[PDB]
Amino acid sequence: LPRPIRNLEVKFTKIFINNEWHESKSGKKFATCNPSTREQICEVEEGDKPDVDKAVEAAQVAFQRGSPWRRLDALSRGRLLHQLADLVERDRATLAALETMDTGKPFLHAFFIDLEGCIRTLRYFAGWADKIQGKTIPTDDNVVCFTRHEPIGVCGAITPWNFPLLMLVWKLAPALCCGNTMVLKPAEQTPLTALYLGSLIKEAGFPPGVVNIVPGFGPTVGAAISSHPQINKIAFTGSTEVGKLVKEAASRSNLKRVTLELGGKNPCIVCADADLDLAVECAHQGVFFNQGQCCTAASRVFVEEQVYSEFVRRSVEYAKKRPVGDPFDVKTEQGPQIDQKQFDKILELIESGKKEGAKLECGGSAMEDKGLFIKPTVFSEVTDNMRIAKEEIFGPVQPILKFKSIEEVIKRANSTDYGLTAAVFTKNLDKALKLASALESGTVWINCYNALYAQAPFGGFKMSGNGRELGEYALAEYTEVKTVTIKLG
Amino acid sequence: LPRPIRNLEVKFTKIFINNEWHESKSGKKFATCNPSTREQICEVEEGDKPDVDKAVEAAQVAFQRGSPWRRLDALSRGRLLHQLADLVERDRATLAALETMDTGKPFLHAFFIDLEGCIRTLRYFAGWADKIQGKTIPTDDNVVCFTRHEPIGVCGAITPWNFPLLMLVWKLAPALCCGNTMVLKPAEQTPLTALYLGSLIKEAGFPPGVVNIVPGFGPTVGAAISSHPQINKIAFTGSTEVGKLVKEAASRSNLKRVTLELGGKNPCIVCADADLDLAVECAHQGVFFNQGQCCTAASRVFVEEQVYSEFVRRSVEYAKKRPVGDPFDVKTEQGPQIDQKQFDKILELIESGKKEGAKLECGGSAMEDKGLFIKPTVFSEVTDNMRIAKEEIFGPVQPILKFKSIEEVIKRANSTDYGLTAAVFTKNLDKALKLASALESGTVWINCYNALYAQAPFGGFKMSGNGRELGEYALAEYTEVKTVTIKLG
Amino acid sequence: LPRPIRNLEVKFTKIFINNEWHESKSGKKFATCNPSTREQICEVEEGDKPDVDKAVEAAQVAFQRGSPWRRLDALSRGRLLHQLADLVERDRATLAALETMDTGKPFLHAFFIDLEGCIRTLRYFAGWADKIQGKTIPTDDNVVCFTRHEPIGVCGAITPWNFPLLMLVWKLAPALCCGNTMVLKPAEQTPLTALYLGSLIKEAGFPPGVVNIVPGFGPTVGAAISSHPQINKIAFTGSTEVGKLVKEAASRSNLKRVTLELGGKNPCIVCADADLDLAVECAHQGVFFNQGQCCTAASRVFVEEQVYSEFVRRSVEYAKKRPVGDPFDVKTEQGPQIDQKQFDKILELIESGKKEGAKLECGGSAMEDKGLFIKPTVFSEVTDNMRIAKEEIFGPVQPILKFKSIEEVIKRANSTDYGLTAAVFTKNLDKALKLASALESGTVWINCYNALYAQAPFGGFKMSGNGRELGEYALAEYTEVKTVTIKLG
Amino acid sequence: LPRPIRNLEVKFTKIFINNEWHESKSGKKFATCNPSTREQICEVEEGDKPDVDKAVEAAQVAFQRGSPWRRLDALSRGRLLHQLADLVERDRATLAALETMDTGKPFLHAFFIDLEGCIRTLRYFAGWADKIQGKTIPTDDNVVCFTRHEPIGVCGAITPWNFPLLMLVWKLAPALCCGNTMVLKPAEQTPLTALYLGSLIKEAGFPPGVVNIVPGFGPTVGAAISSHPQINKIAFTGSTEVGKLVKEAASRSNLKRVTLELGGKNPCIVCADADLDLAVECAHQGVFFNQGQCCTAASRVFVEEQVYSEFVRRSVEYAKKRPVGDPFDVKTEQGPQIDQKQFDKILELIESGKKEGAKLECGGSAMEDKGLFIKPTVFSEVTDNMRIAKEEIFGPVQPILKFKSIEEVIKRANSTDYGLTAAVFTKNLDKALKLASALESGTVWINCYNALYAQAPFGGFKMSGNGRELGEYALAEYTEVKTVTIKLG
Repeated sequence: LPRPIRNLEVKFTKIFINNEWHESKSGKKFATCNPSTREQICEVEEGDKPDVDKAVEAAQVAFQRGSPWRRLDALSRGRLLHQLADLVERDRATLAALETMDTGKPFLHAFFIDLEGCIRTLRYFAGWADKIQGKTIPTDDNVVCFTRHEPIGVCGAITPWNFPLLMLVWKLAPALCCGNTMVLKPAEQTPLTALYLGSLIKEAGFPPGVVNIVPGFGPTVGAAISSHPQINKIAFTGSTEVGKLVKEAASRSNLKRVTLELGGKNPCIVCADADLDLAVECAHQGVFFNQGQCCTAASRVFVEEQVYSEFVRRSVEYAKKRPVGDPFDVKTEQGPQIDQKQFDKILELIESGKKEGAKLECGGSAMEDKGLFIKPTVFSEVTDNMRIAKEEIFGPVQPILKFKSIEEVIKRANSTDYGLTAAVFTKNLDKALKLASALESGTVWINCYNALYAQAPFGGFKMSGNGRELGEYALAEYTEVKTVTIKLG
Repeated sequence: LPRPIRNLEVKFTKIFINNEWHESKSGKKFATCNPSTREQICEVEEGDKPDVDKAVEAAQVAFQRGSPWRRLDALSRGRLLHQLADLVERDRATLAALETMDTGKPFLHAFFIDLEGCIRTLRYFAGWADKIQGKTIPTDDNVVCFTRHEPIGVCGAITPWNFPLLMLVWKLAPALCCGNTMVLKPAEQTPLTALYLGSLIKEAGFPPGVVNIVPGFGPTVGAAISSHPQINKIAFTGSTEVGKLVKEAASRSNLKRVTLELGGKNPCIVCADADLDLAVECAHQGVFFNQGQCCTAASRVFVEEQVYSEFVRRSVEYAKKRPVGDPFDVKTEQGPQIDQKQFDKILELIESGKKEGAKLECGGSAMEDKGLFIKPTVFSEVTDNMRIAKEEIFGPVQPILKFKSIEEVIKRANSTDYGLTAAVFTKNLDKALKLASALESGTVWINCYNALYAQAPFGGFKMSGNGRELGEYALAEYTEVKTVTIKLG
Repeated sequence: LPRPIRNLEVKFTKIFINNEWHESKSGKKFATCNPSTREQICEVEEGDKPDVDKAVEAAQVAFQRGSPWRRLDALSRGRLLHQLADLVERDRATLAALETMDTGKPFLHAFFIDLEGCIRTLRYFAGWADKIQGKTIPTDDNVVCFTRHEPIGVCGAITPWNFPLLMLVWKLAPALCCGNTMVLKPAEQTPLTALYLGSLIKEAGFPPGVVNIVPGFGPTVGAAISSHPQINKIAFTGSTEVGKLVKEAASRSNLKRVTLELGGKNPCIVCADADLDLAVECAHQGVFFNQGQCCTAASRVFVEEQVYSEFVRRSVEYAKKRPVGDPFDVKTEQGPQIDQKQFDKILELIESGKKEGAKLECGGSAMEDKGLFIKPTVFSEVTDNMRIAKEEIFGPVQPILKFKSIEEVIKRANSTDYGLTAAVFTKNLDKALKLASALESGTVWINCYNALYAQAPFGGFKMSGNGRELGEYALAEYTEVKTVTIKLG
Repeated sequence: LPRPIRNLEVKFTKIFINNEWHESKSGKKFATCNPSTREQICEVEEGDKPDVDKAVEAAQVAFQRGSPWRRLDALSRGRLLHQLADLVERDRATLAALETMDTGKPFLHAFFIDLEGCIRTLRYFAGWADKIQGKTIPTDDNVVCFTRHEPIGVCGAITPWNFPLLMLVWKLAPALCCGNTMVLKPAEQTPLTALYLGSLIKEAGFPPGVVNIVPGFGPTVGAAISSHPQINKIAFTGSTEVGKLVKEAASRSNLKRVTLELGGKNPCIVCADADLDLAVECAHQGVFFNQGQCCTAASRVFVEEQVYSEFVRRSVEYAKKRPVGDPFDVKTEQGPQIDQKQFDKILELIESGKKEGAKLECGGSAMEDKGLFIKPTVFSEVTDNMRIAKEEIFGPVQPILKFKSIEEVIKRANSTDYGLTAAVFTKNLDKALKLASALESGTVWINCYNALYAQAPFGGFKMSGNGRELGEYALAEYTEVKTVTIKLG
């Protein structure tokens, strides 16, 4: 375990364009606060449309034919991405501390989970750079026909506050491996790790203008990126409602391509033949990981009647033993919620569950009347039409529902507008495969939870998103297909 | 050569749902009129929102787990598509005669071009049904990870008036081969071939609800398909303006996936070392084919200064010998235009050319007041800022521009918001390949024009579209990726 | 069920070259006998090296550049293969009767299994013809690099006596879909279905010389094909010992590519948590199908101790109820063995099992002292070092062995030089996947047996073969990779 | 430019097994001598059958299930290969000096050509380790079918004397990236770089037994690897005659898979429209690079009659200015030949040219009696039936043949039993593509020669080899396909 850097001085708080640090055009700044100490960390430069316009023009010049970045051979782009992963591993403790200060997640979780995900994602996509291949297509005796997988051009990345550096790297790694240029917008709540990564990008040797970063707000920077007529592609992670606004702005303007990684109403199904202890620990971590602030969070834990009561009992014991406190402390498993708006919203849904009919098995209130901490809550006797079972909580609350048959639980799990992830716990080959096939979800985990790999694609069915991130499938979002058809005389 | 059908009577004019013919729920009907004889062929049922709701419900029931369509093995869906291709070959003359009566295009063009493409596309995708493969991904020693390429669900298709049946087949062939269900809306101007196809779909053996057809108007039937909360995917062929409305409505409702095939400002590049007779004849067919009413139409012909005057001279001669007239008449190379609007805008573009400084070389006015036909027009001394070189003409007007260097023509060719097709004419290996890689177009033809194959993908860069039709790439538009991760004890 | 054609007159008994029927150069003929009636069916022309030489020269001329077959577009080759599958389906009853007369397999098994396999294999590979694609490879800014998947050229096919038409089609379908020419040698024991297929090949429209067939013996025709300096590839199905001779002759001569589908010592593992009735019926059909004359035949049935005794009892009941008789009779499940050499060899191994220590549970002798029929035999108490558990029987004998643990049964199943197929029967997800991974076998079936698909590759690990048949993997055996690298100046 | 090492002492001369250095079991040793100074560098341990048996056993234990190598995750094998590439870059000067002392090739050629290829190949295949994906195949509603691309097992590698370390890396990089274990045998003439690599393999962290190195002779160590019953795959680079012995021995023992990279009779085709200075300089490097001792050497230079005399004139001038001499000397373009045999056969081929009717234009004899060097020779008026145009020279002799038509030169170029590489020089798009598709060669270079990439496959058609090295195609040689079919109840 590394030593927690309790007091770190922030060095990077400016707009990053053409490998230079700039003040905002207006002079405006915004504060970034620590959700644990409830104190301001620093002020970051606040961008607007004029700053986005300078960042898009920087990215266009870097992408123009004959530019140093365009004439670089495929293996050199991979080398640059490996050089960046080395720099991320060198400054791993500085980066994880910035993530903890901005988000409130435990320092050890950001070090061993978020930063490991970033390094792995960068190394996997560095290896694809010289392996992006098109096809040679058989047609007629006198025709030569082939496809090229060309870069799209300028890519915009809009990232969320829960996993700020990870969600940025998920977009940056395949975009740069494909030979594109970028304009990044970190979340208004969490800009520090993105700005740190900027210095490492300059240090790794990327030509100026290949990566540009403009901190600021959704209605200003976000809207300017979504509607820009010179951005060819946008990747967005966040809520379904904001995702819809991004896609509409993209259509209305220049029909730029749009990847969306949105929310879900994720089911977690526990069969009567499951290894109950495994199912209890996995459903527990699936709900409470990152203070329940995960897109993959189990929002509906369906448990077969034969094991329901024991499942509830063993889950309650886990929830009471979960250490909540200072994220810079080695024993901490749960930090504070991101902000007052999220904290009050979780408590509003917890109160709703009480007056709807659920059985509060433990938790149900704040830890102390001073911080943003919520005690791990477990609700039993939860039904399909209750608010705690219908709405995305984004907090530490485990709603446990009951089911009798597989055909029934399939219908109940698929009755949502969402389809991000699903998890199934059973020892029976036929049940597991029937459920893997019939669940309308982008990822189905069997006898595990949150099992993510740089090489396995991730994304949603229905209103949980469009397109995929990770794996070879992420390259299709960052390339344009060109068919060359030559007729011989 | 086949004989055209004299008094072919239309038999299918109703709404097609669950393999049955229905009258519109409002009782309303609309007229389909022969553009050549200017007389009404018949009255087709006019659908609206409640007919679309009835078709989507029928498609959802056909897509349910355990339905005859879903439980069919992969090779049987291919067998059905081969059975449909056989019926389209048997009734080839009936379908081509319906297409001539609706669009006014020459009978031999619809028989040997449109119907040939329909048959080749159906046969090509019939072969993909048992070859849609996902991946097995290596991760860790104790994990089994894989992807499934599942059907998306209910697909809506919205097609244009210029190639009614072919544009319909381009969407229907990969959708059915991937195991989806469909709700089709033919253009209001040309609904007869789509309705005839419905009878063939029933005869071929497709289960009820797999293909549903709802004739009607854009603001009514089209809008209802775009906004439908139970349609998972939509494919649209038409204009950039209508494509933007379709994509905006899709994002506003349920984030359904959208493929778009739109227009372009397609350049032709003729180098000094081209086979000048090949380039003249290909650029001629590129500008004047189907009365210039084709998404692949060349709207800018760039010619190197060394061959400029001779290219203009031979193009003027070639355009004068072109036979325009009666569609059913064997000798006809160009039937009539589609409508009054755009006909006026073409003559207004022609007048704009004369006033902006271009040299009218031939044509430049209407033919003979008993049908909307334009005389093949050729403009020389054309420059980039002129209207005839900036707007999408959609008529028989050939603007010939001059260029000196390859670097200059690449920049002028790509100075557009569009990028559907491009054509290069040169006998030089390095020039051909430098232009193929530098042109920002979905398709680059070398020493040919309109060379399309069911096996080569087709689609636009920038504002010319999203996604691809044809080839193995069409399958990505009709499938959803599911990752299944299994952790072993 | 079709009507069994009890008395059929054979029409095709000659050498097929350039779509013409020829007598052998020497004048020699060989007899083909019915293993049921023990009477001669007819005399077939007997080829030698001079006949093979004329067949290879016919195949070379058909393959030369500019030949009708080489200039045919990809989709036309697929069309030809579909035309052949239609002709095979038309003459399905004639073909299945010829297979029964030559092999002794039940007419219903040849109609519904062998002939269905042929038709399916032909239709699947007809669909690959226009989908054989190479790659476009990213290298340097100034280099264009791509691969072509070219046909190999003249292909030799040497087929066995157990599934004569099926094993021929497994080789012919991908070879012709890839654009190759062929020289076929059916087994000396079973030439009639191959010669029938020749007439259908001429009838389907294949140019002369694309498929050539030379009946005869292994040391004459087989050796001439293996060593021919103008044959580029050979595919062989048969014994490991003859497979080794084929591969050596291929190396010694011109280094032609060689696919080998050889024998196996196939394990069939039955766990204590298996659905015992399913495991009993699958192991039964796996052993006794085609009179035990299958390359996929279970030679070692390992059963966990908890269910051993019941497994033995239920298996014995199946073996006693199995109908043995005239293959042209609707109730027959088991015909005669192929010949006297095979029949005496099976009885020699059955006697060996008696004097080695096995418990003869049923069967053990011929049905009548007049025919080639052997009564279904089941041996219990079989151990690893017994002859009935070590050697390939190729007859109706079920050796049932016992195991205690999974780690033990993995070591015992993998202790062979072979690795064709394996089958596992369990309801536990982890056991099934651990066994699928750790068994060194080309195909692992879980809760099924003999589940073959045109789209799933088949072949052996270790001494069970080289290369694969079926699926997309079969195309790699029938194409040569060419890299084209172009440097731009 | 780097400085050559003056008195570099060799440190690694023993047998490498289980990450340890061993003396040969017989105690025997053999001498490695510098071909330039003609003095003994050192005495390397001489292995035989019992040392090969000890290396195969160590490789089998490293390949067992549960071994540290097998249980490593896919990304960690790539990490190890990147670690090895870093050590090869660090010790680049030591490795290139060892290669110069063993082969006599110029120090700057081994530093910037051989060592560069080794580093690029290792880095390329390090990126494939987590991207080797099998397929999920669609079959029936109730079946789950998939393929796994598993490692083959123990791989033997047998390399030549001309590019010792590079040919070793071409086999080692994909074998280790696929998870195999290896037994290597460097050429008897050049074993020092292979032994040095072994120390780097231990330093990099590869578990013991993963790579084992056994120096020795062909008839002893090579024969034992070819016939070993526990080696699953062998890769061989060398002559067609030795390759046939290796493949015959492999088939005779256990049917181990064999990749072969052999010689060729590589043509150069120069069209009348070529850039004549480019073609002269490329055909010169193609004939005289590495003293003509390269598998890619041009052995037939076909020139169109229109440029024939001028091509011969400029080639004669170019060959006269070529600097031959001391390898460590910066100015040297061509060091000495390898051995006494072949040196005599080259002068005998040269004399055969004069007597058969060819015109000796320059060179044609030895240089200066104190080393085996030949003066760059050029023959004009060469015809197909002549010895200088039929035999593989393997020396600095340029035979220039004349041609009139493209159809004629295609036939003359392909009238060989070989087909490794071909090179075409033309500025014409149609000629370049017609020749690329009609030449029967594994690689067709256009307007370049020796343009190799770790990402483009390389190998021969006909008797030039079996299988491919480099690119994604190399992975098929180092994996075995397993189909897993699961039928659901």
